[PDB]
Amino acid sequence: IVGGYTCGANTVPYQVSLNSGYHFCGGSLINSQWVVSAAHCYKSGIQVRLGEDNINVVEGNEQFISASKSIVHPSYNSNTLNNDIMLIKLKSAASLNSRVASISLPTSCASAGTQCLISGWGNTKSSGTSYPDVLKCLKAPILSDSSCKSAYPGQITSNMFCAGYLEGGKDSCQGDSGGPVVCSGKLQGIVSWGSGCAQKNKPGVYTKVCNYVSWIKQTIASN
Ligand SMILES: NC(=[NH2+])c1ccc2nc(-c3ccccc3O)[nH]c2c1
Ligand SMILES: [Ca+2]
Ligand SMILES: [Zn+2]
Repeated sequence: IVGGYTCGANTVPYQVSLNSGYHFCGGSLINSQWVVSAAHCYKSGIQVRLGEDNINVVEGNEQFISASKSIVHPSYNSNTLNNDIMLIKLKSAASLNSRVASISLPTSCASAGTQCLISGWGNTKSSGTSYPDVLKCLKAPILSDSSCKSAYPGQITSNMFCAGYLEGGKDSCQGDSGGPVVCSGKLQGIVSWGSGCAQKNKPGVYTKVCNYVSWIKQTIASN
């Protein structure tokens, strides 16, 4: 997260860290055995780390659970990043409490102007790499589709939306990939892509979760 602030320990209880010997992506806990992340975060050997604040220190509240299976959306296109969503089933259920909680899936899509909270342990530099020890937060608004499409002509599908600032300086970045964009307590987006990070006129692009609610429910119901 570039230009964000320290969330505060466990203030984002649905945030998870996907780890393979280091933190490589974020995700959101949507129930005690399933996490939603981005398809471009796929790899084998994933350990999901819940209740984290400092990812380099065991401070208490952490629960480390291995992923039993990862389900990349069948129509995921790694070249356009269309359908950039993945579901991870945990080997055992997480113990939910005030520090580890699930976030609700939306019933309707959010409108341009809705203010959302994006969080993660991704890079904090737009120029350079600095990855933080504790979770970073950023409040950002969903932009209009005309603004999004004007910034990324021909690259925005109906399964994406832009959120952020056009002046630059505040954005999610690599490492934040797969993490949550929560608006009015509903998970509306997944950190997906953008041209660099926090560059002017190049807002972040997010997977539009409202378009996948039935796919998520059906998939979870059959696995
Ligand atoms: N600016 C942004 N909002 C953004 C967010 C997530 C990203 N994840 C990447 C990314 C780029 C190349 C290879 C792996 C990545 O996870 N770039 C990103 C950019
Ligand atoms: Ca920790
Ligand atoms: Zn990424």
